[PDB]
Amino acid sequence: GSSCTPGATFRNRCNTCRCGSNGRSASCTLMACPPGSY
Repeated sequence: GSSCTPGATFRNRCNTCRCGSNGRSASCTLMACPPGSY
């Protein structure tokens, strides 16, 4: 599960990610995700 759809958004807990063109990396926000944030 070291993969995503290249160029697509996903949510990781409270943080929103965009999959890299290689689909083996994501640029994500770095917010802490305390209970009820997601």
